[PDB]
Amino acid sequence: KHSLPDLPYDYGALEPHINAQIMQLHHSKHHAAYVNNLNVTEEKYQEALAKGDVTAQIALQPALKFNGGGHINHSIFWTNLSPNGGGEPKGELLEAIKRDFGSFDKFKEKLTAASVGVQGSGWGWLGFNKERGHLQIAACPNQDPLQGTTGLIPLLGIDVWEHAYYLQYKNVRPDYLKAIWNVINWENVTERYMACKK
Amino acid sequence: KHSLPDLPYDYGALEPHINAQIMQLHHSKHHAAYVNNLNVTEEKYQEALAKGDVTAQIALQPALKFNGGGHINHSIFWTNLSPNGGGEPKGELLEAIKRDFGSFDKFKEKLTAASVGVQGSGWGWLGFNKERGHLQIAACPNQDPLQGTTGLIPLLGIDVWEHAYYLQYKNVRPDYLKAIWNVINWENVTERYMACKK
Amino acid sequence: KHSLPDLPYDYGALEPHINAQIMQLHHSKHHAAYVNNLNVTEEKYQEALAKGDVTAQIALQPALKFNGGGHINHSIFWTNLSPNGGGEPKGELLEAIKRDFGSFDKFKEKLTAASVGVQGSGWGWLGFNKERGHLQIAACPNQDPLQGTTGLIPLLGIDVWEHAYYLQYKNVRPDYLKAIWNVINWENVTERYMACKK
Amino acid sequence: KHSLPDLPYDYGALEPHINAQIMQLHHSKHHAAYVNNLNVTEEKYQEALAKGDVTAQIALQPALKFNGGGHINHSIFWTNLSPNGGGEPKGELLEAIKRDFGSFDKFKEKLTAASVGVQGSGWGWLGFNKERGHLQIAACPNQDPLQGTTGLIPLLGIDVWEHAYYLQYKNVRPDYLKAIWNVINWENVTERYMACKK
Ligand SMILES: [Mn+2]
Ligand SMILES: [Mn+2]
Ligand SMILES: [Mn+2]
Ligand SMILES: [Mn+2]
Repeated sequence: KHSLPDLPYDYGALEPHINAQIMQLHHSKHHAAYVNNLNVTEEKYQEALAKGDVTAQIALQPALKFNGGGHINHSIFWTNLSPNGGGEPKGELLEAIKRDFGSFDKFKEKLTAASVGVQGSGWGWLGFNKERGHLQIAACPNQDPLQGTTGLIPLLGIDVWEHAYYLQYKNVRPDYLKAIWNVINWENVTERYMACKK
Repeated sequence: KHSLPDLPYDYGALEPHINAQIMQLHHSKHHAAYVNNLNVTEEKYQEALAKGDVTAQIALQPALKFNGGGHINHSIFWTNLSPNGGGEPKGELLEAIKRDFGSFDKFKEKLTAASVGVQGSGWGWLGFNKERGHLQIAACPNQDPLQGTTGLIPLLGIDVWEHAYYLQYKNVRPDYLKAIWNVINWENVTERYMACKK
Repeated sequence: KHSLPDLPYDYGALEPHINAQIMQLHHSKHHAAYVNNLNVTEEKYQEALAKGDVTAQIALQPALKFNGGGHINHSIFWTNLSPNGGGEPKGELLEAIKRDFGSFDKFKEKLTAASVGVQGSGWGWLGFNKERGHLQIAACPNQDPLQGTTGLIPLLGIDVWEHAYYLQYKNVRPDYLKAIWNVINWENVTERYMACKK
Repeated sequence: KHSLPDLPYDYGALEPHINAQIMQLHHSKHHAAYVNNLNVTEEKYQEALAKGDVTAQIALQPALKFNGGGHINHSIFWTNLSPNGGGEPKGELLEAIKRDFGSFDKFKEKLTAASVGVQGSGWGWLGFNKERGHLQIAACPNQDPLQGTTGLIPLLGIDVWEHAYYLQYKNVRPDYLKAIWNVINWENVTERYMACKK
């Protein structure tokens, strides 16, 4: 059984880019629902697997994918954001961005374009293609995890679900992205790239 | 080139079930963006078709589907809601609900379950299966139109996109559905069933 | 661990509608591969679930769905076909077809149209919608099981995968369907409807 | 209105890797059906677009995608195969394979794995990611074109549809791939890379 990961920072840490209400509602309601439904799906699905009902497993596949992907995506998202984060990434990760996207601003605009291009709910991901050994930009609809679906190891995540920004930015998602670029925890992305690149 | 259909009722007509801010933002921003992107996609796609580029047409298919389905779905949605609407449908449509779902409350709970079951963005639809000649409950993700995709002629539509209810009901979609059941324009659904059943 | 179900009839029973080579290759190779890959996916996926890796489970979901659906679909398919089968279904199932499709020939042409309409690999299904309590015609791509995906309890199945008919009928699938209508085991479909309707 | 492209080589040119029957049936039946259905879909869809029926366009989208993608994919496939082709690619394309996949044999095994991994019908593609400027391996189900869907400009294509190999290799697709590696027209792939890389 999974558990809800506590935020490393208080709800009002992301002022004013993300107001306290959005963080509070997001974490305490949407991620909590994801983890609770994940636990329910896990217990039902495990008893189905023990019974040996393939039809039941295939029926439960969408719910398990949705809840587990939501949990994983939001767990990555919370770590990816810091009150102290933002600005310009440093170290080998910056060089990787330079050699894969030409410049950091080009990476910013490409990730912003990918995030806005998500029709409906979804996620915009910066991930390390380990087999090819280079950074990539992806967009995954709904709560589809990056590593589970595409195989790319996730480094940076942007939640373009409407619950992430509607209470503050209404329909202008580009403003939400421009703001969230100020709270990215580039140190955590550096740790993820170090652990992934290795 | 398509145009944005004006609301038959003012923005504050749906008080208090749907506050004025949600109706105003929805109609003036989301549907306007859908119709504008639909016009852009139509002109680009028509010049591509005249040129005879199948690859360009297949590339433009997702954008055309998204924008056109959004326009159609919201155009149906605005007519489906009335300040005077709500309560209990009358006439042959009520008998059709009785003979297809057992009772009107059973239809209400089935449509509510279908609408809540939409993972992410989507739409919950009551539609007349014309070939089989009976009412059906469907759920279509994102802005997929009912008639275009499933072939069911749409009668009643519920927008479970987060922009439809987040500013008022936050994460509890069931409360949004319970409220929207008070503003359903059953007379327009009766007209749609008469024109469809015929 | 699952096992390959033996055919109730020998390979050459379906002469001349389905030649012995197609039945032999189908059962001994395609279904055997499905069940073997299903066993492998089950063991890998069960150890992943015991470990508690949601990402691994979501990664293994497509393979499990493909193999398990192939196994279930072919297990239903083998029972649905009999050397003695064919002709005109008798009993309450015939009345159900009459009241849901108008006539048996209308059901035949509707199921044939659904089977031919499958773009690529897939399956054409006659299934009892238990909640609505009436027969329905569905088409499921690749090896997607009917009950697992759509919830319809499967009664009759038609494999429109190219391995089912290419060695004999080449590209004309309609001839394959017209032939397979002579070997349908309507008694087994009657048993399935009795067990389902109940 | 599109037309069926004639084969640059006679039907029996690919002996013994691809027998004359497979080439004859493939080109004269499957691709002919694709182009005919593409013409029908184009005329219906163009009159729908002129009428201004978005629902009709969205309904016709799947058929247009299927037929047009089939036509494009098979038109690329016929050029990609030559009686004189096979062996080891020469020139800058070989260096591109070396720098993107490590060695030519690694590219061969990766493309073979991608082609076999296609569950059901599909296509395995070697394509130049123009934005990132490097070669990539992709798999597209059914008749989905590479450039239309993923944006990768197609260079080499492998038809893993069962009509491509079932009459000769039955269920062992790996043998079909090992054989088709002897008839790849690397000169045409070099031309495609030159025109794409530019
Ligand atoms: Mn979220
Ligand atoms: Mn809406
Ligand atoms: Mn089969
Ligand atoms: Mn082909």
